[PDB]
Amino acid sequence: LDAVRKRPGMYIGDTDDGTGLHHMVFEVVDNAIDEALAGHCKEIIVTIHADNSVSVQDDGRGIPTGIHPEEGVSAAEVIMTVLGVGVSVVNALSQKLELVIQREGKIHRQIYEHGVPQAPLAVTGETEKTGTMVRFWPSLETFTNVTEFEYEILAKRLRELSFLNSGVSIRLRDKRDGKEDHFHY
Amino acid sequence: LDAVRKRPGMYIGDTDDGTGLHHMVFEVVDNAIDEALAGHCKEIIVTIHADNSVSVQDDGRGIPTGIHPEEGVSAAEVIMTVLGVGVSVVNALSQKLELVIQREGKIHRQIYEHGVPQAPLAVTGETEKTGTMVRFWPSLETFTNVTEFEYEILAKRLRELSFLNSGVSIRLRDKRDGKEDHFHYEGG
Ligand SMILES: COC(=O)/C=C/c1ccc(O)cc1
Ligand SMILES: COC(=O)/C=C/c1ccc(O)cc1
Ligand SMILES: Nc1nc2ccccc2[nH]1
Repeated sequence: LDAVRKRPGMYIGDTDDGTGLHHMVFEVVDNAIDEALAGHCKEIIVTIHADNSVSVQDDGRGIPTGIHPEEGVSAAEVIMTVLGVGVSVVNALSQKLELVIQREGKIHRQIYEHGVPQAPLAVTGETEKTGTMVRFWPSLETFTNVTEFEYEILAKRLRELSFLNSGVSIRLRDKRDGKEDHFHY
Repeated sequence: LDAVRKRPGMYIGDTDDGTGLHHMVFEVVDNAIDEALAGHCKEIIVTIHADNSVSVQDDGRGIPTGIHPEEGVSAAEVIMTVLGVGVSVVNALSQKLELVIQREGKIHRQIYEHGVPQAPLAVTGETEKTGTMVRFWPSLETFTNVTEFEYEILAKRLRELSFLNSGVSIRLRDKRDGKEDHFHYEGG
């Protein structure tokens, strides 16, 4: 991930005019949408939190949690730390990243800072649901000038996605001012 | 560098009792002494700055600055970012690291934050001297509880080291209070 950290613009887009910032959301969304396709109901929820983080929940099968045979860590971790641009890029450029995977009756959690895992992916409880949730706080060492999520920028792109991913429900919620939308084609 | 960041303890030692913190200094010093040893006048200057960074200056030949054939960046950057424990470990666990290399008539400068280079190594100017200066600000996200350098721990070690390195002048300066020491042993 150091290659992403040293030239973030080359991976995510302009880091000063809001371009890169928004592309962080879109990259997570692309992954989430593909999760939703493969598991009944087929809905994602994109939230702009008051603290300027964005979360993206899917009702998919859950990113795989088992130990990757070659890397020695969970498969989810491999995905978050090893170089569509990939979610590893978002993680690398995030001051904090929270990951919650619901899979095979189990809740798994892991926290990252600037792409470094704080601990291994751990089972924290039981659940009847499946899905993946990623909340990230964009690093303010990378993202300058435009540092706040703009609702309409996210809305425009998600609208386009709904048409292209038919049957996938896309919800957008803004906790700063209560704005919400529901794209479903 | 991510392997270090992931488990800092395994590389630098204990990040909570001051051991690791001071080990950062010693690792740099070891490299500096190796540099000073290859030159003739042989001097190193260790300074504790008032912002709790430490700088180490040597009058060696300067860390090589040419682009590394396979890595695609200057040799200095390869040394600072590709993993005693290696200076790359110090860089990784430093919130800021300033690198100044005087070599082949030219001053070279680069800044790192948490091991990440802010720009490629750049020729900023000219010089008649040679040497390598590294100044680092320990990461307070890594180093907890003991976060300030204790002059006495540095002095004791630098005094011991001076006996093992004949001809090498080691100066210790604390800009917080003005304390200075000069350890120079001529043996051999
Ligand atoms: C298993 O396939 C993958 O790489 C999935 C990645 C992924 C899924 C959801 C998300 O919010 C971010 C990343
Ligand atoms: C080939 O040299 C190396 O690997 C490292 C050299 C070096 C590191 C720190 C310092 O203050 C001076 C020199
Ligand atoms: N890799 C890395 N980059 C960082 C930037 C700020 C704080 C901690 C960090 N760790």
